[PDB]
Amino acid sequence: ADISEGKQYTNLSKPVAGAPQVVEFFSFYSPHCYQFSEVYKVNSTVEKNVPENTKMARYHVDFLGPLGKEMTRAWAVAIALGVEDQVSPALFKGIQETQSIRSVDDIRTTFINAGVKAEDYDAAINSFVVNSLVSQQQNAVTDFQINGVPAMVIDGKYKMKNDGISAKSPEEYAKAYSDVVNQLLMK
Repeated sequence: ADISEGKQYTNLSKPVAGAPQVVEFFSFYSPHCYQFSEVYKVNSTVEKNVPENTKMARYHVDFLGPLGKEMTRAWAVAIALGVEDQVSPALFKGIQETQSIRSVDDIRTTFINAGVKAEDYDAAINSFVVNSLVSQQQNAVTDFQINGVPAMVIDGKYKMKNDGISAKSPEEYAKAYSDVVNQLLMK
């Protein structure tokens, strides 16, 4: 049960100070992120089983997809309006399944169809709060040296290896992944 550097996780070369304890990086364009988030519920298993009071964060990355940057801004609006759970399925579906989200306008329509008030979306998208959530995400991707998604970094020091989990099923995988995050947190 004892984890090893290079096996289940790796050390960031340049550790990040003042970082949230668990930072998730994802893309609405990524098949593996879709599976993690929506099919096999890996990140939700991690979130539900960390210690009480663990400081967590979930950021979108710019580097996949035609609308990478724009979707990072939309994710900031989701965080700002508190509608993450509300809109995430529709966004994954629209980007990857029906492939019907192809402009900034489609992104907006997806929020609206998912029950987000148009007036709130339109105000949020140009707010200081959202401006800063955008730079926060972009800067984190750089500072944490994120090259691929999904990716989870613990205490600004340790990066999960998605190919390094010991598991024979999705159910075992979710639990083991969580077990590793928790062991990393106890370092």
